[PDB]
Amino acid sequence: MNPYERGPNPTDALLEARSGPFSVSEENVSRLSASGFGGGTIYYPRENNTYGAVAISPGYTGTEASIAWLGERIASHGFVVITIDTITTLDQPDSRAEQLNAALNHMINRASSTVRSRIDSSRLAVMGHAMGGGGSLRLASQRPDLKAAIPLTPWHLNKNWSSVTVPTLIIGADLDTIAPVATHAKPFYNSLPSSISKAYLELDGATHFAPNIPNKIIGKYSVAWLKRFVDNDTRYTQFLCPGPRDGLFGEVEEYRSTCPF
Repeated sequence: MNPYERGPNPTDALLEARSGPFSVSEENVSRLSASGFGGGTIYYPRENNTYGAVAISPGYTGTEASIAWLGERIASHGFVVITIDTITTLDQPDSRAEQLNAALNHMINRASSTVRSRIDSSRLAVMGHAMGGGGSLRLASQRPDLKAAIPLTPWHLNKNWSSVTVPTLIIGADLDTIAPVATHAKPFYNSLPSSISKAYLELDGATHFAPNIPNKIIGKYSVAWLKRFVDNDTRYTQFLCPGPRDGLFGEVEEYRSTCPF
């Protein structure tokens, strides 16, 4: 009925697993093949179909290796995902925004036919870690046609994101000393309009480095957000609404959403 649906009916166990049901192959994007970003890796499902497409940016001083596990894991649930390097490791968030955009266009227009034929260019998403998450917010702001945005422990000097109407899941970490949730992630979530689809999930016992370490919470709710908004897959509403519990015996420090979507 929903022809964007891919994979079997979900459970906590399948969403928390290290790998989804799709086997994954990779396309290397060399620095000189890439226009407007530093190259990276495209993870894509071997099974021929069309899928939504995600661009992910690392943070200050980092490269694609620090978010590789995430590109693999998300692709293994039926998405085409690029993990980018930036032009320099020191690029600022609003520069990372522009480079994420360039990576979306690379996947759609300049990659091999193998990749291009597997992308529904109308269903795109953006993610990023730390300054990359800042880049996520800016691009989401600039491209309200994107289907989802997921800033992970995001970092940005601009705290006002009321121009964002893309469905946005911000993931904060309670022990993050580099982008403390009080001065970044929460003000980001709070300034996003109350009228859009958004959610704030704060990890419990997690540093700035948590998105760089295979993490079953991040993987589960990142895929669920993408399934729900890139594929319009309502089989995944159950994980977002009411969402993870932040109370007694809960899995999360804090979860806040505009459920129902």
